[PDB]
Amino acid sequence: CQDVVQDVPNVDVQMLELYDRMSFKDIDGGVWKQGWNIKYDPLKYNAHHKLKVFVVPHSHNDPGWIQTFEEYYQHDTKHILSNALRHLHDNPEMKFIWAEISYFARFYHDLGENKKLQMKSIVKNGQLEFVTGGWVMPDEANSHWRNVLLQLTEGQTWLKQFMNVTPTASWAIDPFGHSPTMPYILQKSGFKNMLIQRTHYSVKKELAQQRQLEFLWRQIWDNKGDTALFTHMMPFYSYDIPHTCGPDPKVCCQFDFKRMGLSCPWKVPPRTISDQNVAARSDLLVDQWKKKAELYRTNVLLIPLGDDFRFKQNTEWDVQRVNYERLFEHINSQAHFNVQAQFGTLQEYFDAVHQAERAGQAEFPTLSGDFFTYADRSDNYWSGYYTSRPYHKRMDRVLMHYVRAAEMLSAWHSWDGMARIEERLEQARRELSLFQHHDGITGTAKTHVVVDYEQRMQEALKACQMVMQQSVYRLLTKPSIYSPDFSFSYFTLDDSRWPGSGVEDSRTTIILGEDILPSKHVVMHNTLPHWREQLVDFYVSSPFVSVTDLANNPVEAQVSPVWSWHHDTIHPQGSTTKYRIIFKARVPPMGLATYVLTISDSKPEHTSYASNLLLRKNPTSLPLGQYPEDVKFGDPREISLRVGNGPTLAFSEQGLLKSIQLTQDSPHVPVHFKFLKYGVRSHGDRSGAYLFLPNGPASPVELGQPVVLVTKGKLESSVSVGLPSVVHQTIMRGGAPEIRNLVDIGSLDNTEIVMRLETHIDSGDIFYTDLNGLQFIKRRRLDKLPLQANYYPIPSGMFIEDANTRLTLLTGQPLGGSSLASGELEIMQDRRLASDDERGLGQGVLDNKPVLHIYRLVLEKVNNCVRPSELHPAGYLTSAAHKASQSLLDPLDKFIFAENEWIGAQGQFGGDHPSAREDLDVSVMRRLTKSSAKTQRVGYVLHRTNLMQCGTEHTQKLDVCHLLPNVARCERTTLTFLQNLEHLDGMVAPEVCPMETAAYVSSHS
Ligand SMILES: [Zn+2]
Repeated sequence: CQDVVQDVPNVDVQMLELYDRMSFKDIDGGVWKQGWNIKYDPLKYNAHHKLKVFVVPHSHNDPGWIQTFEEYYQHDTKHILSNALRHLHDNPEMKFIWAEISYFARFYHDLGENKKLQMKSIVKNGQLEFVTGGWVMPDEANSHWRNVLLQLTEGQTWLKQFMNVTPTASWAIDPFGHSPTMPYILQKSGFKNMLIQRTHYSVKKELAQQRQLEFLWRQIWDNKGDTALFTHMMPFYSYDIPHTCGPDPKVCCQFDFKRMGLSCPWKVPPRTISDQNVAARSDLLVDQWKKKAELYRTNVLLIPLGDDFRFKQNTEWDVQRVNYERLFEHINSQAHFNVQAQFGTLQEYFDAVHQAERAGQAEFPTLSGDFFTYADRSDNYWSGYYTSRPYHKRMDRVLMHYVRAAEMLSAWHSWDGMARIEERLEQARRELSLFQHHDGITGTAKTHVVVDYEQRMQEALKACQMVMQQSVYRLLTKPSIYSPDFSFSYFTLDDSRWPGSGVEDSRTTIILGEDILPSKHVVMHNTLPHWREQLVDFYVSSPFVSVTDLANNPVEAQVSPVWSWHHDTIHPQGSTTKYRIIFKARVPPMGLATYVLTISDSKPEHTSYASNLLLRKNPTSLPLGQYPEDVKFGDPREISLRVGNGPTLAFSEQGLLKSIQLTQDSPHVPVHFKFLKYGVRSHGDRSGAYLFLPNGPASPVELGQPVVLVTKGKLESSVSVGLPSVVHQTIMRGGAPEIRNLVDIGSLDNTEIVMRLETHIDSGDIFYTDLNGLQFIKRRRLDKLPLQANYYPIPSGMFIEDANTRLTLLTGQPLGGSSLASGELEIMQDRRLASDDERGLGQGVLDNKPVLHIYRLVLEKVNNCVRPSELHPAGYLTSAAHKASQSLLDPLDKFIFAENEWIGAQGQFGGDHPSAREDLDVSVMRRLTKSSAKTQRVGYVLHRTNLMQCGTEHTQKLDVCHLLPNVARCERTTLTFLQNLEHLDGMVAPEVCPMETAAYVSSHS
């Protein structure tokens, strides 16, 4: 296994290094506004050195943007694919690429067997070529790598099953910036090449000047270069026809034959090609092709031909095809050009380029880094969509977990198809996969489409719940008794974090009474492959509740009131009728643990009760029903809480973190939480769904006299405050604290609420942010770039550090963030925007809703951690910060038994499961076969992260091949499970390197 910490890789282009020595001057370049006047020596070409031109027709289909998936399908896509089928069949030289398998599967299943067989033949003879073959073309900023893999697997599994094809070339023309997470996943899913488009105009220029637009893209830690994937970056402003033929859109636009209610912004129409004009038109077009070709190293040239929802009408197919045939006919027949031009596919382009490389014509440069933050022109940076519609950004992370848990829980057995497990999981994977779309998780869709994404994720959440509860009941009910009704709710799920009480008071109360119902079974699930002890909580009808395991062993517990926040100013109210019972669940690896909540007359031996202090001016008292410890009152003051041997936090009199003492004999290190506002420019460019165009630095939010609630217990204490827009909360359980913001931006038009941390950590201009929750990349704040250019995606976490200290903020949701000054972290909470940012969405963001954002805050000493070289472009979390991220993304699942009595009940599942090293995760467990298959197969994805070593154990080799019994074989596979890469003679899974991801499939007899 490579070391990923001391060996800095040697690459031709390192984006962080490149960014430092880039001027980013926005020179007007000419006809190519963001580049220069391209010159070629025309004696470059002759009969032995021809230009080979691949014109590749395409149709960019959004699975939701201005219209819903189903709207666009009925209005546009089903016509595009009907016409593709007809026209390609009738025209053997005509070609077409297709990316979005969600739309293709919708179309294909509605065809007759004849059409279906017509479709297969035009895919078989390579006329219709699938590119990437993901369910969607996903967002690359906000998406978790798990969901990128999920949507890829969903698309390519469909393609294998129904087309017997597996694409090896990716097409990513529309995501708003590009992540190295894509080549990472693609290179481990069999891919050989990938195409990208949406990169900063200064980056297109810098690279075009060195002919570094095609590059071997490796990961930022990869010394050897086994992660390398061949990447073509398109050189111009857009993927449309005016921006794909060559450097002068005025010319290129005249070769968009559909534009003869569509016209050319540059006011020169396309003209029908004739014998009259063909020589003149071919000269114009080949001169464009030869200019574009100067930018690349081979004599092979990629010319995309398409745009959004193109190739819809039968006549658009004719007019594009026939005019380009005449051109090719003239051009290929005329030696003075030294061009061979034809319709081709993306794979044909890449094959030809590698034949040129193999034949010694070009050797390609190596690149590491990312392509964030994207700017299409001047100072219009696309950092807004890192935060837009943050409710659904949070919902993505919640549904991410429920799909993993539902797939894992149900994987342990084969189900009779009567149960409809397969159908639920398929619906759930697909709704999650569709939301990965670059107008889904981005929050760049119209209000009604966002509503559709939300209703789809809501259905999906409910399908997961039904699979999870049926699974738990089977796993923990004596087989001698197990006799399931597949349509019955044996458990309801309890989730204290989605949507969050405050977003919707809809957690069930467990009603106990010594006559009516004295005890209740609950079950915790732990999807992680190691032992976990995590405080869980339930709503209960009495405060006199005791916890036991099923062996009646007592478990220590704390009871807190249920608190709610209300508004004239903003104050808490206590329930007189329900309480929180809190206790430490201990759950096996990928396992279940049963506990029992029992009522008594009075304070039970093993249940403590939290105090409640309402730091408010001018008080009026609050009853809490039978809650034994009466709420205390007082005036605003500073407070200091500790829980367990964990940190001691100090707080202002507004209930905002002021400082953290780690250990008992260590200093009170300053750490100020603070809420600010960014607004919108009155003059010039307006912020929207996509763009972050702030009117100068953010300014403080007036807090007034905020009512500060303090709850203090043995197992959990918290400091909550009612701020304008935000109920801010610091929860303590004996380690890194948890931050919760109920964000209600309400009606504050043209406002972005940010949460900043101010420290004395000597970070300088350095901060780290994660990419797709997979890897942490080094950022340098660049004063030469405006504010919005120093904003980066925060899909999982950000951190600053100096010689001695590091502070890491982990997120439960993807959000925008920066370190705009030394020792600071900031992360945007929500944004409301009256104005459109003129990228075609035709609305602002005025559909905000309450969201509960969740964080963990890890202050740490790193002076005794082996930190990577100062030249290394990557950072790595500690164990503490990694486990803190796991507690946000994949917490324990809580189940409440629905019925009075549970005959069969067992207290544990997975006690015998191996407890793998802290840096290893079973990302995916998924059964691949239905019951009516003689060999059961189960797929596992293993990710091993890399944790900073600071010297601290005792675990046990996990081998996923033996997890289920009667293993007849297992294979190392592609991450989609679709290809075998290594027959494993042992039927043992070999161990996995730091930052590596590997898939295995185990077969059972
Ligand atoms: Zn798009």
